[PDB]
Formats: sequence, structure tokens, C-alpha cells
Amino acid sequence: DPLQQTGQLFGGLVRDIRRRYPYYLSDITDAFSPQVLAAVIFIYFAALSPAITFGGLLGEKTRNQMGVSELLISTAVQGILFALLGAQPLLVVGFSGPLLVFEEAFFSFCETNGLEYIVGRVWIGFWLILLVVLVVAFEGSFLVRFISRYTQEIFSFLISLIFIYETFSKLIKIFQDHPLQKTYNYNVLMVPKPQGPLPNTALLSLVLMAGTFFFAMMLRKFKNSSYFPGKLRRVIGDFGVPISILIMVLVDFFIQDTYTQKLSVPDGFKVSNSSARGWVIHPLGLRSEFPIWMMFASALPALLVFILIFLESQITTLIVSKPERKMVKGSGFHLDLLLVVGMGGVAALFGMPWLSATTVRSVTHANALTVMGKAQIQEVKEQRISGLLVAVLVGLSILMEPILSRIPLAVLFGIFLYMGVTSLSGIQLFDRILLLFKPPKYHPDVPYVKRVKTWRMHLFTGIQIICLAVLWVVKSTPASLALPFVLILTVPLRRVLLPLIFRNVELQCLDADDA
Amino acid sequence: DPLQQTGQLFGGLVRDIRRRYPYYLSDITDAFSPQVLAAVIFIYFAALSPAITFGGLLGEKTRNQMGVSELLISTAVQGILFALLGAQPLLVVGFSGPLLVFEEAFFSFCETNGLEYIVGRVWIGFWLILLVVLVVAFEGSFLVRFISRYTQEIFSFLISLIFIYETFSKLIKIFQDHPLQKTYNYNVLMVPKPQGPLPNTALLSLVLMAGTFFFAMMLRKFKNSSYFPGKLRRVIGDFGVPISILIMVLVDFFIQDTYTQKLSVPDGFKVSNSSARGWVIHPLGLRSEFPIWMMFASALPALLVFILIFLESQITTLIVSKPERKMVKGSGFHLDLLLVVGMGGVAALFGMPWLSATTVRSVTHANALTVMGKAQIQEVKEQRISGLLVAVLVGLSILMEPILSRIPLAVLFGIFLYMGVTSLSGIQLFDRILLLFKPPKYHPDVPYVKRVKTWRMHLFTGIQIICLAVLWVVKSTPASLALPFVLILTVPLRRVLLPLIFRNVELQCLDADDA
Ligand SMILES: CCCCCCCCCCCCCCCCCC(=O)OC[C@H](COP(=O)([O-])OCC[N+](C)(C)C)OC(=O)CCCCCCCCCCCCCCCCC
Ligand SMILES: CCCCCCCCCCCCCCCCCC(=O)OC[C@H](COP(=O)([O-])OCC[N+](C)(C)C)OC(=O)CCCCCCCCCCCCCCCCC
Ligand SMILES: *[C@@H]1O[C@H](CO)[C@@H](O[C@@H]2O[C@H](CO)[C@@H](O)[C@H](O)[C@H]2NC(C)=O)[C@H](O)[C@H]1NC(C)=O
Ligand SMILES: *[C@@H]1O[C@H](CO)[C@@H](O[C@@H]2O[C@H](CO)[C@@H](O)[C@H](O)[C@H]2NC(C)=O)[C@H](O)[C@H]1NC(C)=O
Ligand SMILES: CC(C)CCC[C@@H](C)[C@H]1CC[C@H]2[C@@H]3CC=C4C[C@@H](O)CC[C@]4(C)[C@H]3CC[C@]12C
Ligand SMILES: CC(C)CCC[C@@H](C)[C@H]1CC[C@H]2[C@@H]3CC=C4C[C@@H](O)CC[C@]4(C)[C@H]3CC[C@]12C
Ligand SMILES: CC(C)CCC[C@@H](C)[C@H]1CC[C@H]2[C@@H]3CC=C4C[C@@H](O)CC[C@]4(C)[C@H]3CC[C@]12C
Ligand SMILES: CC(C)CCC[C@@H](C)[C@H]1CC[C@H]2[C@@H]3CC=C4C[C@@H](O)CC[C@]4(C)[C@H]3CC[C@]12C
Ligand SMILES: CC(C)CCC[C@@H](C)[C@H]1CC[C@H]2[C@@H]3CC=C4C[C@@H](O)CC[C@]4(C)[C@H]3CC[C@]12C
Ligand SMILES: CC(C)CCC[C@@H](C)[C@H]1CC[C@H]2[C@@H]3CC=C4C[C@@H](O)CC[C@]4(C)[C@H]3CC[C@]12C
Ligand SMILES: CC(C)CCC[C@@H](C)[C@H]1CC[C@H]2[C@@H]3CC=C4C[C@@H](O)CC[C@]4(C)[C@H]3CC[C@]12C
Ligand SMILES: CC(C)CCC[C@@H](C)[C@H]1CC[C@H]2[C@@H]3CC=C4C[C@@H](O)CC[C@]4(C)[C@H]3CC[C@]12C
Ligand SMILES: O=C(O)c1cccnc1Nc1cccc(C(F)(F)F)c1
Ligand SMILES: O=C(O)c1cccnc1Nc1cccc(C(F)(F)F)c1
Repeated sequence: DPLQQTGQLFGGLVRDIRRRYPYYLSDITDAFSPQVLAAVIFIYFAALSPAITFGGLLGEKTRNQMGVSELLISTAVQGILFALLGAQPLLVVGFSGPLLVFEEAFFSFCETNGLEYIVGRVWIGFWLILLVVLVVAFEGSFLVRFISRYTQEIFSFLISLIFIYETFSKLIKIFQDHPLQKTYNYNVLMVPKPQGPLPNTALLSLVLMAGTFFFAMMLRKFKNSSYFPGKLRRVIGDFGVPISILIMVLVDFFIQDTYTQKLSVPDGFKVSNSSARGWVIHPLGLRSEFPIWMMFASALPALLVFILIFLESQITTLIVSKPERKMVKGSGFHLDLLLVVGMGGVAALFGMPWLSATTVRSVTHANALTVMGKAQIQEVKEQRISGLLVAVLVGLSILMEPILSRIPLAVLFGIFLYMGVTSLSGIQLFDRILLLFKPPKYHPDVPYVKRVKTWRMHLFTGIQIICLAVLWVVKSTPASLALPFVLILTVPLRRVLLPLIFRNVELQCLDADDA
Repeated sequence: DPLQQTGQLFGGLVRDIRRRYPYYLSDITDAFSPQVLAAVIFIYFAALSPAITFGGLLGEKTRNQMGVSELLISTAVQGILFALLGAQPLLVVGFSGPLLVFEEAFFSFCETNGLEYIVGRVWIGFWLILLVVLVVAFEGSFLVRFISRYTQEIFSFLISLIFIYETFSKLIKIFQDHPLQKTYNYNVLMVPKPQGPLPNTALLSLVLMAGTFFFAMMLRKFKNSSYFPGKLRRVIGDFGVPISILIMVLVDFFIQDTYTQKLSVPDGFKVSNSSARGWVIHPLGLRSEFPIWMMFASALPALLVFILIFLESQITTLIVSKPERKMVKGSGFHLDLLLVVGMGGVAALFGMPWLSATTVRSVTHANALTVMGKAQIQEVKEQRISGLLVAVLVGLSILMEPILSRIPLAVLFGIFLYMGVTSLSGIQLFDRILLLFKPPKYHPDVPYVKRVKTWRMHLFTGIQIICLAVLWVVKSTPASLALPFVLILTVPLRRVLLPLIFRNVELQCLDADDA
């Protein structure tokens, strides 16, 4: 198994290298298939748009200390390294809401205490570099084995709901910014962006979203359909999202008059605010002499940042490398936790954000490479060039501004909704949530339906909604960085309370390692 | 069989009365089911909107000689009579494109020759009253037996394509009338209707259409799905279009600012133009003494009007009363042709327009009453109160203006697109057109796939497209009232050329009476 206690110091790192690197030729040569090129295109727009979204949200909140340029270079650099060195290349490394909430929370603290933020992270980085090596030394990444399906399901579901919620709030914002009014003022500037509201902007956006999501779902239906020859049907199905986007991007191109929000990158490869910082950030104070207490008190935030990246990256790896998916290569949790956290702490030195292995984009990347037949899984295309070319494109995103400038965010929102529903494909919790509305006569022929009672099977599914409810309440409240500690409290339940209120035969059936 | 030559004078009319009228108690008492009330609501909006559409088109073209008021009263009066007296009440009687093209063509002639149009039709009416009785006397409605599936298929398909084409051209017209412009003038009157173009009108219409059609198709998918209890799932599925409309009508109600075209009826039960005509039209000239040559030369148009109504109403009756549909009551072609044409010729006397039995609304009405199980057909709800209550509502359409005034045409266009695809459900031509794109390995297990060769089976399907192509070309060209003569030339092919180029075993399999 991958999470066995070796005992020998850095045995978990070495066995993960001894596991995957013998298959390094297959990790390059399995990327010649056309389904992989279709994944690169799909996952590029999946990887880029958050780097633009979170990039803008950071700058706005951190006064350009770290913005779109630093996140794009981080996401590009760490992505290329992790693509070439990672134990699971299908893990797409990038910046997340969890991290966004920390950066702004550390800034808000740094301004109050009179500390140079871009410097304060370089210390947090050194502790993340220290803590990860100390964990990887004692094979602490083994603890992944104790992360059960139950928690992986709650993690798989909660983030899928958030990614869907964020997508709609992104469309709702266009109706708030450009409401359906009887009259509109045309004496408004459009150089920075529309100052006041405009006609035809918000409904065309809705149409551009609804159109792309439609063309996405129909092409997913078409992929595993009976129409057209098998060779042409799979190619069209594999290039589903690329065709979905291309159509609805051309739709808006031929609408000359109507404005709608496009993709926005910086002018070139420059620091967001030259007055604030440089490329390389000095630990002992860039301007004002940095205090000695924060140089050692940065461990407390780093312990928090570690957990956020750990429980994000590792649970993502469990979900992406499940037995039910045909994962021939395997997975290395020790090397993945080392790289993701290690690169992040080093990235802080250059005033660029530390990243994690985000589930949706990682899941989406695997799902886009996962083949289907007859339906069941036959062979999941496992290689590095997919995860590499995504990071390379996110690096070149600033240089290829003329191509991105004609792509509406409305079109991208259609694909994020598709990614949201596509992520819920192989989640037994969602599949059990479906049985809540189905009558008991029509339930699927699965062990947890046959061997367990229906009224008890729904109570388990119900207790996971009690978790999701509490998990969603913590997300909204000020104490949002306490979510990892509430998510890791999920294990104690499945280990004590659930067994205490259930029969062992039911758990094994309900919560199984494989199907 | 229904179309047997009795020989005895009016034997075909009497046997159709002796057929159905013993089941007259079941023709009332099968309308207590909730699926029938759902059909009334659906088919009302299906029956009304064309009475508004074609009414406006007549008035516009005939200078209010016959407009929305006369078509609504005709469609109401003839509908109630035919609902109570008809051999097949599922036939929804109303005005069609075929008739629209005649009325405007007879007006265009009447103005040139200096003839009172509203008077000239009263003569055409007398010949329609004469010709139908002469046909029903010799059981001429028997000729229906010779109308093969091949022609019924071409008829079923061509009209379904037209009804879909007309629906989209109705949406395209909103984008022509309210284009996506950079600027809009708000110094425009809205009393008659918007004079110049407006913002948010065209895309909200598109959204209102796309929304209703979505909610229609998902509820049709939900109807024969596994979710929710069987008692509640069928009710929601049966009231599919009523719920689809209700949602998207409320959507637009809560949009205060944005204009979009609503349902428009006249003020009250009045003649469209009091200056032109009255209620009852005098045959020997209302104002100017009507010429004696037109009193007898009105037979030539009446012969044309007869054929248009005959080939519309009878082929509709064959399609609605096919063996594959569970039609327990049966059908009477002699009594249906008598009423539809007889009432029409009498309706001309009051300047009101003559109607036909239109296929889509008749098919839609049967399809809405046709139940599904497991899928296959179990029992088609055959009754009169459905066809009655539709005509009663179309009569009350002017009185219930405050309810219709809040219903957008955009919402109705969603339902006409649903009706368009719903009409193509049980058509072997469409089902064979699907096999054109399917590979030959995946073709359905049906006699005409098993017993006939695939390459020969597609050539038959291909020759029907050669017909549809020619049929569609005649529709566009000036000689549009020659379509019935090109449609009745379909029989000679299936009778001579097709058998000449095919093997008898193939025809029986391809062109079968039952499945
Ligand atoms: C199970 C399916 C149910 C879902 C239903 C809806 C599907 C999702 C939405 C539609 C798919 C994407 C199409 C986007 C087209 C954008 C139209 C537009 O505004 O731009 C062009 C233009 C916009 O104007 P314009 O400004 O570009 O005009 C160009 C010409 N100049 C510039 C000179 C004025 O619109 C049109 O011309 C009208 C076309 C409308 C598109 C037709 C769709 C009708 C909606 C009903 C249902 C649609 C399909 C149903 C799905 C299943 C199929 C059986
Ligand atoms: C089978 C797979 C594909 C089929 C579905 C194809 C996708 C598009 C379907 C077209 C119809 C849209 C849904 C029904 C009608 C609701 C829209 C409406 O009128 O309100 C929007 C309204 C109308 O615009 P509005 O904001 O002006 O509303 C009025 C409010 N004022 C005037 C005050 C500003 O906009 C919203 O508020 C947006 C919320 C809805 C977001 C929908 C985005 C489209 C994404 C697809 C959703 C539906 C498919 C999901 C299921 C299929 C597969 C899982
Ligand atoms: C770029 O950095 C400069 C400082 O190097 C920022 O200037 C500060 O602005 C904040 C509020 O915006 C003030 O509270 C500080 O007093 C300013 N400090 C100095 C030294 O000017 C500036 O805001 C930053 N600009 C951007 C791009 O946000
Ligand atoms: C109502 O009927 C009158 C009476 O025919 C119509 O008046 C005619 O108008 C047309 C052109 O619109 C002229 O060619 C005729 O010379 C007019 N005749 C008379 C006697 O006035 C009038 O157009 C009709 N109005 C409506 C509602 O269309
Ligand atoms: C040295 C620290 C601060 C740098 C961070 C990376 C650490 C964890 C890396 C760098 C070099 C690595 C060592 C390189 C070689 C070997 C020999 C092998 O037979 C056992 C593992 C061992 C001993 C590795 C353990 C992990 C290691 C110490
Ligand atoms: C312009 C932006 C918004 C969209 C970019 C999408 C582009 C790159 C996508 C959309 C459709 C794609 C094509 C779809 C199918 C095939 C056939 C395959 O045998 C080779 C690749 C090829 C030819 C793809 C190349 C990439 C492609 C052209
Ligand atoms: C194809 C693979 C190997 C590379 C893809 C990403 C490349 C193009 C990106 C990633 C990070 C980028 C660098 C980031 C920062 C700087 C500093 C600036 O003062 C000059 C440009 C320079 C040096 C950039 C050049 C382009 C760069 C190297
Ligand atoms: C915060 C909110 C949304 C919590 C929602 C939890 C819901 C879905 C849970 C809580 C209790 C659960 C119920 C507990 C017991 C039973 C009885 C059984 O015979 C059928 C299922 C049924 C009826 C469950 C269905 C799901 C249920 C209603
Ligand atoms: C005015 C007449 C001549 C032409 C119009 C015929 C109309 C009114 C129809 C409708 C009802 C019909 C009658 C119904 C029943 C019968 C009984 C049958 O054993 C002989 C024919 C006879 C008597 C029919 C003759 C034609 C008839 C009278
Ligand atoms: C206002 C316009 C646009 C829409 C009108 C549609 C109305 C009449 C439709 C929409 C949904 C329908 C309801 C749907 C389901 C049921 C349950 C059934 O057991 C009795 C009828 C009843 C209660 C229907 C009555 C009619 C209804 C309310
Ligand atoms: C419920 C069933 C029986 C009837 C439904 C339709 C009714 C309401 C319609 C159909 C035709 C209509 C009539 C058509 C013409 C006129 C002439 C006008 O000068 C007064 C109203 C009057 C007399 C209408 C009254 C309402 C009416 C009788
Ligand atoms: C005028 C335009 C619209 C063409 C209309 C007729 C078309 C659809 C017809 C004419 C001849 C037909 C082809 C005749 C023979 C074959 C060989 C068979 O193994 C597959 C179908 C195929 C390839 C047919 C497909 C449909 C076809 C191309
Ligand atoms: O989802 C948010 O907005 C959020 C914000 C702050 C902290 N945690 C958050 N949630 C969240 C989402 C995914 C993974 C994780 C986890 F890895 F830390 F467990 C947390
Ligand atoms: O559909 C048209 O545009 C049209 C116009 C004039 C005559 N005939 C037409 N077509 C048409 C449509 C359905 C049924 C019939 C028929 F019944 F007359 F055969 C004709």
C-alpha cells in the first residue's frame, strides 16, 4: 500500500520515488492520444481563470503586494516543477479560496501590527519548508490512510457545491453591475471598464453561460451515445468543452455592439506594485527593520497554512487515486506533500503565493483523461505533459492576451458549472443523495442498498448533510480558516460516533475503500 | 374497417354515427382524469396563439374584412359543434397556413376584379357545402384507405418542420425589431407597440423561450423517469407544459422594467371593421351588386379549398387514429369531413373563416392524452370535453384579456418548439432519418431493419427527403396552393415508382399499416 510506515527516515519519500519514477517513460509517452490535448485546452481555461479571479481579489485586498502577475508566475513555475517531479502529475497545483481567505487575513493582521506583509510570508514560508521536511522525515503523510471515504465524500461534495455556488455568484454579479433598466446612460467611460450599467450585457452573459454549459452536457451525452462512427464520436466527445467554448466564443465575436466582460491579464511580466516591493523580498525588512518576534511567531500561521495545503492536497490525491478509477501508475503522498508545500514556502521568498493541489481542477483533469466504454472505466490516461502544458500556458497567459481578450467570462462560467456537475460523477454521497428522492423499489443494485436497510442507509446519508451544513456555516462565519479542523473532526465521527450508532456490516458496505 | 365502400347512399356517414355514438358516454366520462385537464391548458395556448397570429395576418392583409375577432369566434363556434358532434373529437379544428395563403390570394384577386371579398367567400362556402355532401353521399371519404404511411409520414414530417421553422422565424423577428445596439432612443411611444428598438427585449425573449422549452423537455424526461413516487411523478409529468409556462410567465412578471411582446386580443366581441361589413354578409352584394359569374365561378376556388381542408383533415385523422396508438373508440372520416367542411362553408355566410383539422394541435392533443408505461402505449384517453373546453376558452379568450396580457409570446414559442419535436415522436420517417447518422451495427431491432438491407432501407428514407425538398420548394414559390396536388402525387409514387424500384417484401416491412 502507498501509506505503509517504512520506519527508515524518509522511507515514504524514497518508496514514492521507487514507485513512480520507473514508469517515467509511460508518464511522457501516454500523452500522444488526442484526449490528452483536449484535456490541456479544457484544464488550461480551468487553471487560468482562477489565477485571474483570485489574482485580482488579492491585489484589490493587499494593495498590489501580490496580484495577478505573482499568482500567474507561481501557478506557472510550481506547475512545471510539479508536472516533472510530482508522484501524481494529474494533481493540478494552484491557488484556492482557502488560501485567498488566509492571505487577506494575514494582510489585515500585518497592517494592524505594523508589519511588512510581503516580508511576513517569507518567514511563514521557512516554517512550511521546515514543518513539511519534519513530517516527510517521520512518514507523517501515512495519516492519509486514516482519511476514510466518508470524509473524502464530504470533501468531494462541499468543494463541488462551493465551485458551483461561486460560478452562479459570478453570473449574479453581472446582473447587479448591469441590471435590466428601462433607460441607460451612454455618456459612460469603458477604458478601465463600464462605469455605469449597460443594456444587453447581463442577458447575453446568461445566454453565453447557458449555451456553453448546454453544448458541454450534450457533447458529454453524445460521447457515450450510439450516433456517428466510434472513431469520430469519441474525438468529438473528448474535445467536448473545447468545442463548447469555441462555438460560444465565436457567438459573442459576431455580436459587435453589445459589451460583456472578457479575460483580463496584466501588460507584461512585471511586479504588480514596483513602489511596494521587488521580485526577491528581503527577510529582515524590505524598508522598515522586521521584528524578531514575527521571524519566529510566523510558525503559528505556517502550522495553519500547512494544514490547509495538507488536507486540500492529500484528500484530493485520495479522491483522484481511488481504486474504482483505473489508476495503473499509483500515487505518492510523501513526495506530493513535500513538493506542494516546499515549493510554496520557497515561492514566498519571491513574494508569490504558495499553492495547493485543488480537487475540482485535479478531479476535472483526471475525469477529462478517464476513458469510458459500453458504462464503466477501462484505462485512465496517466501522464505529465497534460499537467505540464497547462502550467506552461498559464505562464504564457500574459503573452497570449490578444487570443484571451476575445473570450468572455460568461462562456467560462458555463464550463465551471459543467466542471461542478462533472466532479459529482463518482461520489457515493451524491449518488446516495439521489436515492433520497427515488422510491425504495427503484434503488440501484449495490452492496450498501442490498446488505443495509434503506431507512438506515438514508440516516447515514442524512448525517453527512448535517456535516455539510456545519461545514457550510463555518465557511460564511468570520472563523473560516477553522474549516480544516472541522473537516479533520469528520474522522473522529466515522471512527467513534458512526460505529457507535451503526452496525459494522453497514459501514464496510456504505464506507468501502473500493467498489 | 372504417373506409369500406357501403354502396348504400350516406352509408359511410351512418356507419361512422353507428360506430362512435354508442361510446358517447365514454366520450364524456373519460375526461375526469387529471391528464385531460393538463391537455386542456396546454392545447388552449396551442389553439389560441395561432388564432391571434393568423387573425392579425388576415386583418393586416384583408383590411379588417376578417381578423382576430372572426377567427376566434369561428375557432370557438366550430370547435364546440365538432367537439359534441365529431367522430374523432381529438381532431382540434382551427385555421392553418394553407388557408391563410388562400384567403390573402382570394382577396388579392377580389380587389383586382372589383369584387366584395367577404361576399365572394359566401359563394365559395355554398360550393364547399355542395361538394362535401356530394362526396359524403358516394362515400368518397373511403379514398383515405389509399393514403399510405409513406404519404402520412411526409405530411407528419413536412408540417412538423414548418411549425418548428415558423416558431424560430417568430423569435428571429424580435431580434430584427429590437436588435442588440450600442445606443437606444427612449423618446419612443409604447401605446400601439414599441415604435423603435428597445434594450433587453430580444435576449429576455430568447431566455423566456429557451427556459420554457428546457422546463418542457426536462418534465417530459421526468415523466418517464425513476425519481419521486409514481402517483406524484405522472401528475407533474402530465402537467409538464402547464408548469413550464407558469414558471417562465412568473419569471417575466417579476422583471418590471424590460418590455417584451405579450398576448393581444381585441377590446370585445365586435366586427373588426364595422365600415366594411356586418355580422351576416349578403350574397347578392353587401354594397355593390355582386356579379352572377362569380356566384357560379366561386366553385373553382371551393374545389381548391375543399382539397386543402380534405388532405389536411383526413391525413391528420389517419395519423391521430393509427393502429400503433391505443385507439379503442376508432374514427369516422365521412362525418369528420362533413362537419369540418360543412361548418366552414356555413361560417363564410357570417364572414367568419372556414377551418380545417390541423395535424400538430390534433397530434399534440392526442400525444398529451396518450399515456406511457415501463416504454410503450397502454391507453389513449379518448373523450370530447378536452376538445370542447379548448374551443370554449378560445371563445372566452377576449373576455379573459387581463390573464393573457401577462403571458409573453416568447414563453409560447418555447412550447411551439416542444410541440414541434413532440409531434415527431411516433414518425418512422424521422426514426429512419436518425439511422442515417447511426452506424449500421447499432440500428434498432425492427422488421424494416432486419428483413430489408440497410443500404436499400436508407434509399427509401432518401427518396422521402427528395419529396420533402420538392414539397418545401413549392411552399416558398408563388404557386403555394398547388402543394395539396404535389402531396396527392406522393400516392402515385408509392403505388408505381417505389414498387417498381423496390421488392414487395421491403415495402410491406418499410410501409406497414400497423407495427
Ligand atoms: C434538453 C435541452 C433543453 C435546453 C434548452 C436551451 C438550450 C440552451 C440555450 C441554447 C443553446 C446555445 C445557442 C446560443 C445562440 C445565441 C443566440 C443569440 O442571441 O445570438 C445570435 C443572435 C443575436 O443577435 P445578433 O446581434 O448576433 O444578430 C446578428 C446580425 N446583426 C448583427 C446584423 C444584427 O440571435 C438570433 O439571430 C436569434 C437566434 C437565437 C438562437 C436560437 C435558440 C432558441 C432558444 C430555444 C431552444 C434552443 C435549443 C434547444 C436545445 C435542444 C435542441 C432540440
Ligand atoms: C440536458 C443537459 C442540458 C440542458 C440544459 C441546457 C442549459 C441551459 C438551459 C436553458 C434554460 C435555463 C434554465 C431554465 C430557465 C431559468 C432561466 C431564467 O429565466 O432565469 C435566469 C435569470 C433571468 O435574468 P435576470 O437576472 O434579468 O432575472 C430577473 C431579475 N432582474 C430583472 C431583477 C435583474 O437570471 C438569473 O438570475 C440567473 C440564474 C439562473 C442561472 C442559469 C444559468 C444557465 C446554466 C444552466 C442551468 C439550467 C440547466 C441545468 C440542468 C441540466 C443539466 C444538469
Ligand atoms: C503601492 O505601494 C505603495 C507603498 O510602497 C502604497 O502606498 C501606500 O498606500 C496606502 C493606502 O493605499 C497608504 O496607507 C500608505 O501610507 C502608502 N504608503 C506609501 C509609502 O506610499 C500604494 O498604495 C500601493 N499602490 C497600489 C498599487 O496599491
Ligand atoms: C374599413 O372598411 C373601409 C370601407 O371599405 C375601408 O376603406 C377603404 O380603404 C381602402 C384602403 O385602405 C381604399 O382602397 C378604399 O377606397 C376604401 N373604401 C372606402 C369605401 O372607404 C377601410 O380601409 C377599412 N379599414 C380598415 C380597418 O382596414
Ligand atoms: C536537507 C533538507 C533541509 C532539504 C529538504 C529536502 C530533504 C527532505 C531531502 C534532500 C536530500 C534528501 C536525501 C537524499 C538521499 C537519501 C539517501 C536515501 O538512501 C535515503 C533518503 C535520503 C537520505 C534523502 C532524504 C530526503 C532528503 C534529506
Ligand atoms: C479560441 C478558443 C476560445 C478555443 C480554442 C479551442 C481549440 C484549440 C480546439 C477546439 C476544437 C479542437 C479540435 C477538435 C478536433 C480535433 C481532431 C483531432 O484529431 C486533432 C485535434 C483537433 C483538430 C482539435 C484541435 C484543437 C481545437 C481546434
Ligand atoms: C516552456 C516552459 C519551460 C516555460 C513556460 C513559462 C515561462 C515562459 C515563464 C515562467 C516564469 C517567467 C519569468 C518570470 C519573471 C521574469 C522576470 C522579468 O524581469 C523578465 C521575465 C521573466 C524572466 C519571466 C520570463 C518567462 C517565464 C520564464
Ligand atoms: C441542514 C438540513 C438541510 C439537514 C437535512 C438533513 C435531512 C436530509 C435528513 C435528516 C433526518 C433524515 C431522515 C431520518 C429518518 C428517515 C426515516 C426513513 O424511513 C426514511 C429516511 C428519513 C426520512 C431520513 C431522510 C433524510 C433526513 C430528513
Ligand atoms: C339537403 C340534403 C339533400 C343534403 C344534405 C344531407 C345531410 C342533411 C345529411 C345529414 C344526415 C343524413 C341522413 C342520415 C340518415 C339517413 C338514413 C339512411 O338510411 C339513408 C340516408 C339518411 C336519410 C341521410 C341522408 C343525408 C343526411 C340528411
Ligand atoms: C397563468 C398561466 C400562464 C398558467 C396557467 C397554468 C395553471 C392553470 C396550471 C399550472 C399547474 C397546474 C396544477 C398542477 C397540478 C395539479 C394537481 C392535480 O391533482 C390537480 C390540478 C393541479 C392543481 C393543476 C391545476 C392547474 C395548474 C395550476
Ligand atoms: C360555454 C360555451 C357554450 C360557449 C363558449 C363561447 C361563447 C361564450 C361565445 C362564442 C361566440 C360568442 C358570440 C359571438 C357574437 C356575438 C354577437 C355580439 O353582438 C354579441 C355577443 C355574441 C352573441 C357572442 C357572445 C359569446 C359567444 C356566444
Ligand atoms: C438534395 C439533398 C438535400 C440530398 C437529399 C437526398 C440524400 C439525403 C440521399 C440521396 C442518396 C442517398 C444515399 C444513397 C445510398 C447510400 C448508401 C448507404 O449504404 C448509406 C446511405 C447512402 C449514403 C444514402 C444517404 C442519403 C442520400 C445521400
Ligand atoms: O471554501 C472556503 O471558502 C474556505 C475558506 C477558508 C478556509 N477553508 C475553506 N474551505 C476549504 C475548501 C477546500 C479545502 C479545505 C481544506 F483543505 F482546508 F480542508 C478548506
Ligand atoms: O403550408 C403552406 O405554406 C401551404 C400553403 C398553401 C397551401 N398548402 C400549404 N401546405 C399544406 C400544409 C398542410 C396540409 C396541406 C394540405 F392539406 F392541403 F394538403 C397543405
